[PDB]
Amino acid sequence: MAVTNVAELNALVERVKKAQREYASFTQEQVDKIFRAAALAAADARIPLAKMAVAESGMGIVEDKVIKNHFASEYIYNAYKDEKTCGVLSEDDTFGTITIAEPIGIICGIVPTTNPTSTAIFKSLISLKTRNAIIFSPHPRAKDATNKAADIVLQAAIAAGAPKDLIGWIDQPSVELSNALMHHPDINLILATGGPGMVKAAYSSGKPAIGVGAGNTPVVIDETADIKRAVASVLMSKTFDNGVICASEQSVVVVDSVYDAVRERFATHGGYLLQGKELKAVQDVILKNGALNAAIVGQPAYKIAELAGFSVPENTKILIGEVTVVDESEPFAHEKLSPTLAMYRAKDFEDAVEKAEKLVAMGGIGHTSCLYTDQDNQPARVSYFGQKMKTARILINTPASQGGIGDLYNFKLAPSLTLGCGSWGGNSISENVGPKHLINKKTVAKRAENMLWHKLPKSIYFRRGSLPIALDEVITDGHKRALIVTDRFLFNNGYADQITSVLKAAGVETEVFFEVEADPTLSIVRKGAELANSFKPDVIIALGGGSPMDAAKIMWVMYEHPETHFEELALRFMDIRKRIYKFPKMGVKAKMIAVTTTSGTGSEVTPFAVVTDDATGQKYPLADYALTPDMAIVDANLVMDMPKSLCAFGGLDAVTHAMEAYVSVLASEFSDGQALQALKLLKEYLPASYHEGSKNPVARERVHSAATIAGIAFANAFLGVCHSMAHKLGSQFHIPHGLANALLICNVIRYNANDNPTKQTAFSQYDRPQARRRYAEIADHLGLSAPGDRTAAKIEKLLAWLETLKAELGIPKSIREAGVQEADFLANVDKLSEDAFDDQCTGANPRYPLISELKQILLDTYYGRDYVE
Amino acid sequence: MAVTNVAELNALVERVKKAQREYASFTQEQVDKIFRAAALAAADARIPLAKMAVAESGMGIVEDKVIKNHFASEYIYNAYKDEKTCGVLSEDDTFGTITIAEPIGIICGIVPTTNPTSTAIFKSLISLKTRNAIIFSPHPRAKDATNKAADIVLQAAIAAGAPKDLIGWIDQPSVELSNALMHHPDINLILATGGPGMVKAAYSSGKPAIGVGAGNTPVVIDETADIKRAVASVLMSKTFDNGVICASEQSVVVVDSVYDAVRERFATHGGYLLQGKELKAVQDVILKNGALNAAIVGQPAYKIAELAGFSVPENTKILIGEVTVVDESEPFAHEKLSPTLAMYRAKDFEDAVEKAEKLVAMGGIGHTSCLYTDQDNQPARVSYFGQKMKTARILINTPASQGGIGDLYNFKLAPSLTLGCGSWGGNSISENVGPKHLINKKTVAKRAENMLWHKLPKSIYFRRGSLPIALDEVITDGHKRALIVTDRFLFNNGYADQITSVLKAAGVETEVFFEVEADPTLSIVRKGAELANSFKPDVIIALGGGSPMDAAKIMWVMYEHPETHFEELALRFMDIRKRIYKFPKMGVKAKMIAVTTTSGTGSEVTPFAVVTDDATGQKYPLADYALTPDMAIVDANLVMDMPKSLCAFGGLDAVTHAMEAYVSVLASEFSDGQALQALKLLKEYLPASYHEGSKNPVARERVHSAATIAGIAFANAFLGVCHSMAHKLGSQFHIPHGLANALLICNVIRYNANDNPTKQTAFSQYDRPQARRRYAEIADHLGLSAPGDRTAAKIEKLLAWLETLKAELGIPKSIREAGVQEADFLANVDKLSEDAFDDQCTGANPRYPLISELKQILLDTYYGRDYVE
Ligand SMILES: NC(=O)c1ccc[n+]([C@@H]2O[C@H](COP(=O)([O-])OP(=O)(O)OC[C@H]3O[C@@H](n4cnc5c(N)ncnc54)[C@H](O)[C@@H]3O)[C@@H](O)[C@H]2O)c1
Ligand SMILES: NC(=O)c1ccc[n+]([C@@H]2O[C@H](COP(=O)([O-])OP(=O)(O)OC[C@H]3O[C@@H](n4cnc5c(N)ncnc54)[C@H](O)[C@@H]3O)[C@@H](O)[C@H]2O)c1
Ligand SMILES: NC(=O)c1ccc[n+]([C@@H]2O[C@H](COP(=O)([O-])OP(=O)(O)OC[C@H]3O[C@@H](n4cnc5c(N)ncnc54)[C@H](O)[C@@H]3O)[C@@H](O)[C@H]2O)c1
Ligand SMILES: NC(=O)c1ccc[n+]([C@@H]2O[C@H](COP(=O)([O-])OP(=O)(O)OC[C@H]3O[C@@H](n4cnc5c(N)ncnc54)[C@H](O)[C@@H]3O)[C@@H](O)[C@H]2O)c1
Ligand SMILES: [Fe+3]
Ligand SMILES: [Fe+3]
Repeated sequence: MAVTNVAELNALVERVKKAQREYASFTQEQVDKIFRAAALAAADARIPLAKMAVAESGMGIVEDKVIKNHFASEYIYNAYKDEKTCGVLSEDDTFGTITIAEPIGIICGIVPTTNPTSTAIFKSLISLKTRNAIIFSPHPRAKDATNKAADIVLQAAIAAGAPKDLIGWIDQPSVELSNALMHHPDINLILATGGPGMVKAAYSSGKPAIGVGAGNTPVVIDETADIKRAVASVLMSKTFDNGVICASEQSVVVVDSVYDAVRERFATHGGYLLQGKELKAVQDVILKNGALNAAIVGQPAYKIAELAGFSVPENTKILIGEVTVVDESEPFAHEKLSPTLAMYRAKDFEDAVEKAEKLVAMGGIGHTSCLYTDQDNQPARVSYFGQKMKTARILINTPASQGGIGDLYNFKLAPSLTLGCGSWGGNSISENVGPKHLINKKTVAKRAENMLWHKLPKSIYFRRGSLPIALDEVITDGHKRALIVTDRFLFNNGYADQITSVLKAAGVETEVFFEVEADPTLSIVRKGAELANSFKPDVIIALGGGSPMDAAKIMWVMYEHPETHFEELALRFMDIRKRIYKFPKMGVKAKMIAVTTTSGTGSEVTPFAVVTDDATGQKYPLADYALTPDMAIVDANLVMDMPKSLCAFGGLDAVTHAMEAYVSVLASEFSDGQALQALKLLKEYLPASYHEGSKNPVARERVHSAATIAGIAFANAFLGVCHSMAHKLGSQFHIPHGLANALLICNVIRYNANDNPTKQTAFSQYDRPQARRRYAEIADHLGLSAPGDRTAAKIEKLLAWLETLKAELGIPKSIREAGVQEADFLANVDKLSEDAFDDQCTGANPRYPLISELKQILLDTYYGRDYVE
Repeated sequence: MAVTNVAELNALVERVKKAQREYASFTQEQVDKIFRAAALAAADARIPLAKMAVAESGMGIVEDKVIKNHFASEYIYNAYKDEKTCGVLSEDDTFGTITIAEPIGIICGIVPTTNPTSTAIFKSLISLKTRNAIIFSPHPRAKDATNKAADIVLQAAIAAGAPKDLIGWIDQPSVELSNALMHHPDINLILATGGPGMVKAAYSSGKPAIGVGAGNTPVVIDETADIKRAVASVLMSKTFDNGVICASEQSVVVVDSVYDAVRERFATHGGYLLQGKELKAVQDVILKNGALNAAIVGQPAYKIAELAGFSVPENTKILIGEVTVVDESEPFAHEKLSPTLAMYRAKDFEDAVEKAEKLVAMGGIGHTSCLYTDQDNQPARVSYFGQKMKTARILINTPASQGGIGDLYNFKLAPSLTLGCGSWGGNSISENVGPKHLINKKTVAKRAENMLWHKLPKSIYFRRGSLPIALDEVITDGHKRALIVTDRFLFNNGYADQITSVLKAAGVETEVFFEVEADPTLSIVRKGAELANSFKPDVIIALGGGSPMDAAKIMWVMYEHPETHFEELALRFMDIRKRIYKFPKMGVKAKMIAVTTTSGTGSEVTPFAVVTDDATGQKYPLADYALTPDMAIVDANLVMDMPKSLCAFGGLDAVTHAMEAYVSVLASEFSDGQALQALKLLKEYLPASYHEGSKNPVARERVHSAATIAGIAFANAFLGVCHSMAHKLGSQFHIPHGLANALLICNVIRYNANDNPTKQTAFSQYDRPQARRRYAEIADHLGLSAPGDRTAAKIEKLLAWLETLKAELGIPKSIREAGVQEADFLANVDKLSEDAFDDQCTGANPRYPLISELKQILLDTYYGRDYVE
């Protein structure tokens, strides 16, 4: 039963550990009942413990401890009784979160002599609500009391449905014993108290800790304060337990304006101002051996002077010494737990808090500070006192001894002894301790599918003869200044009068910018914003496709936000809503209506805008749904006179826009029927549009509509990896986009079409690799294989249809065959296989390629081979 | 610039410390901008660091680190960018709370080799948002990378409005150096990572810590799971960085129902089942010297077998060994950071989680666990997996490697590396680390006045001839069974037919209980509830006063809640809403209409109900507003035949009911005008009612109304200390209440009437002692002293009026004169001076008496003296 040896300890802990494991399986009602019985047993025993605390400690006063043994039970209960601390605290079912709050284990309670019983009723009683255990290592001066404070708690818990040794205490303490308890393995936490050396040794143990320092507690009394209650509260805080209590106001800092008044008001109401010889004698007994006399602590005032060598009335509550030094040389400013007090003299407020912060900074860093002022009309002072004072508790118009243990003067403050002083003091709690610190929360995280979107430009218009019907719809009914962006071949050949012809004839002012060439550079973009910033357009228009529709919707940026650094605008990301350079909201200065005369790109719908740096020459595909065209237009009358090449490269980038959008990882049921309806039109009408041309406008139109439909697909289901390398392959060699996508898709399919790949994209919605299947759902949709095929022929037949399609469009079989030299390829292939993996298009490819696996399907194309793996 | 010495460290830290102090004074915009620049600089450098991390670490794979260096910047930013962490977080102005969130200081970042760069971009970047600093102590294998990961962060912050050495790193690390950094004083925290030994030495330093262990991560696959994604996600988690990443699924636990299926599905998709000789050879290289081979970590699978002595395809993602042992003897179950994996065989779910909990309990206690099942239709399994598994993260249908660092598969989970494992593991964080852990919150607590009340029984009726008018008002219009409580003198003398006369004549069933005598005991109460529980009344009535009206409203308790233990019902409290035994809501079975024939008590309004234990004989005044009479009645026709004594003792307890209610600490402006209007009527009409009696019914009525008015006062403004001793003085000697209150009030006034008292009640509303003034506002209200008196004569004149009043009512001058013997007083005076301080009435007396100060004004009354102090 008794504990004065190191083995008795190692036995106790075990018969305790085994209580917890039996106590942890308890419910809320089975412990809500243990919590009351232990709190009553502690309240009804408020007087005796307070007697047993003075007989043994030699300090304190009875009637002021009784407020503590009682506060530590009633004011603890009213607060932590309804705190759900057993199981599920919260359950957000929209998400998949649940907080379950298992306990922590067992604890070591390091008790002081200052508050031996309250600090025990407080920990004992709070460690039962969290379904924990605890073991006390008390102070020799108060071992009999704080251990009689737990038996009065335990013997009332076991009587309420608890085990019989859940709690434990050391009877004959030491260092060899505590240091053997704090370092015990079956312990799981340390709940300490007692100032420096204590916390310096709690954390240093090896276990966690909620140790708690302590020290000075400056209090400031400004001109705009109620010097009456400022003083009573100063005395009601020192004399309370004779200041032995922590946080008590060891030092006031008054401003000259009201010093004399305060000086007297302290005198009349039991204040002896240490004027001369008395003072020195008093600041000589305080500090013994660099520390405060361990015999003066908690003792009444008149009992101070006797040790000093003088005498004062027995009714004196306090001993005040008017001083100026605010450093360590003055022992009259350290953490004297006596009723003594230091009275400083300051010019104004700012001069005080500068002085307070200086003497909290010496012994009481982080603990608490106080202020007395107009709590309602001087909120800036407050704001200036909280932002300047490095204390975890700033107590405005409250006494510290009864506001730091806070449920009396202020609510919303966690009632507690064991007041955290923040890392400033050497403890990482920063708050009044409670049961939510003795607790191991834990979070079950159900798989949540990542949110998706089908976002387009409103006002898509599509048929032959749709320009004037559209401009005169939403543009002219509205804006007044336009900026048509296009290329020369369209400005020269009357593709841009057909649009000004309509704006003119109404009130509008046009200005065309036609210095855009294939693969636009950032130099052309600036030059376009440099113009937009002069013409100040109310709207922006973009013709052709790709180069214009990619230079314009970015010129739309530099016009509304010229501070945009392309280096940050083209930063590769991992998710498009968790973007690190969130695009600015740009639809205010001007809109970005878009027209297209080129089939494939589909840029008229999608956020993508491919441009190159003009310094490194790397195409930086940059993406955000803020640069959607805002009323795209797609008229098939601007395509019927296209050459045979641009038709192929276009309609053949659209194929690889849907192919790697039906198979992508962001694919959905919204973007999977459009991709197919595109891929089914590019099969019935694409060859015709190449051979026949304008002679079959029915086909030249569908292809134009399809290539846009893919946009609806790959605007939401981003591209795959064929573009991540086609952008680089089409830059280091100036190969066109569509021609590059054609020389890879018949070797990229068979890359992604492995159900046992080396990697995978880590997308929640992506259960497992479906690409091999997601590619056969294509063939069966086109009509390649009806009868019961292996799912591997449906692919061979998909490729075959491509090699057949790439044949009857003049597409070469390889790059070598496309105007590239093995000497210039092998050299800068490792460079653009890395710069491909670092593209934003590849973050959606189902297989998450390895640099060592793009290089291979990048050589196998130069030599017209097949990636076999 | 460089750091390979212990002094270079002590210099670095200083030029860092001085950055913080300059960085702490920064605003939100001045740091919201530092946070971006550092996150971009880290994202754009996602590839190289991943290269620099493999060249130097020898482990990992490039394309999987890049997801980390990028997650640690983008997914960190999107989450902690809007987190207010600079100043005021919250401001509840109704209360007086403000959370200001000063920073913590500077930090030591202990980095592993597993995640050298991400763990640096994560800490570096999160320590800038909290306006902190940090210093890294990296792993020798990865010193060049994680230090190149901070310069890429710092040099981008200083370029955004920051100092030039805010961050720091060690180039040539050691133990002598870290151990000298962790123990450095100017440090304020430790942000560690690296498993056991690390955290065992972080906390052991002397500073706080958020160190983070690590270990096994069981994953359970039940019958009702999607074995397809269960597997892909198992591989997508191991092969990811080659399992080197923490939290990865080191062990699966499948149930027989689907084991064979899972066994194959693992095989087809890159799973080599270690069947025979291969297995042993494989579980022989894992653990070297009791620990795992530090060369196998992060290495690919096929590179495992080579060390084992066999070979497998290069495309194998994983190495699986079907085993049964679940203890330490099997090294195939420890925290192997390799792509290896253990496959266990279980009968059913419960048999698995019992097995998982056993192998998390060995090396990975607290870190995280996983489960694959129907996340929607099997919520009990979930509930059973979270309540049973001691892990801070339970991952349902998510892969661990990409769900523990959680913003991808589940949201609402704090994205973080540095995953806390809870005290189970040896760290008191219990949660994924973030910036709110690197932060010192602090709470300004403005003085809030404690809420008060003016709560009475509705339906107070008062005039001559008010019984029948009242009973036939709300009782008969309603209830049907009554229980009149009274004493014999009223039952005998027809005071109780006057009330049944009216109930009868209507449909009601009466039963009278008249075994109540003065100073009722708990035996009489039970005997009354023992009756009420038989008659089952719909209403309760109480006549006379005190004894009945105090035994009935408690018999009202035992009737509606017979489980009430008087020991808890009479427990002294510190506040009446923070009560530790909250009374039950008792107005459902029966009401408690009350009548009174005795003036003083005023119990017909107030919650008080004085009764004695009958064992110790101590009057336990118990109080709660739940036992208010619910339609009190006060008719003056039941008093006009009272004797001369009861008139005095009554009207003279009412005096001390208002006197110590206008001066009390809970006094308010609601209860201060009633107290006076009582105290002004007991002065004009009390003497008359004594001498004349029924001959002056005008006076006999007012006194009856006044004595009730005081009830309105001291029901809300509790009594003082005259009752806390009159209850004991009237019990140890059976002196009547009013006679005791009269022999003390003319010595208690001059007790509370000291403006420099020894103590004070600690009530916020009580600025300072006003009693000396609050007693003179009385005299001036009665008419004792009009002309400009000293405020000390107004008291002498108040007392004089009392000694004069106590004279013309036959009240003796002292107790000695009242039938008490010095031999029996001096003996049991120390006993009832303590049992007075332990009364609930004294908790409202302005002076908070000392036991040594009640004894004195308790002897000074025996000898008819004056308390002088
Ligand atoms: N912040 C609070 O809530 C609070 C409450 C009470 C007291 N205090 C502070 O406590 C201090 C006074 O308490 P004291 O009078 O107990 O001084 P103290 O705490 O030095 O007394 C020593 C206590 O700490 C233990 N202790 C000391 N050094 C130790 C070590 N190296 N290893 C293990 N245990 C060790 C002893 O066993 C004993 O319990 C004052 O500074 C006061 O402000 C603070
Ligand atoms: N997601 C996207 O939005 C996305 C994806 C990939 C590539 N791109 C961009 O698309 C570009 C492709 O360029 P494109 O194929 O869009 O058009 P393009 O701008 O390459 O035009 C190429 C040539 O075709 C000419 N041309 C355009 N329309 C014509 C017409 N109707 N009649 C005759 N000649 C015409 C142009 O004048 C130019 O000389 C790529 O280079 C890249 O910048 C965008
Ligand atoms: N939970 C997480 O956030 C997380 C993430 C990744 C890895 N991990 C864990 O980290 C560990 C990785 O292995 P490691 O690379 O940590 O090897 P290791 O465990 O030897 O780490 C040693 C580290 O300890 C540091 N150190 C400083 N003072 C020390 C002292 N007094 N004693 C010992 N070490 C001291 C060294 O500088 C070195 O960096 C594994 O346990 C892994 O699970 C955890
Ligand atoms: N809850 C409160 O409001 C409150 C406050 C202070 C004290 N008290 C308690 O009230 C009790 C006092 O009871 P009381 O003194 O009010 O009366 P009492 O209950 O002592 O009994 C008074 C006696 O006087 C006689 N009596 C009563 N009414 C009479 C009448 N109308 N005519 C003739 N004789 C009559 C009866 O014999 C009766 O027993 C004490 O226990 C005291 O502690 C209550
Ligand atoms: Fe394309
Ligand atoms: Fe009374």
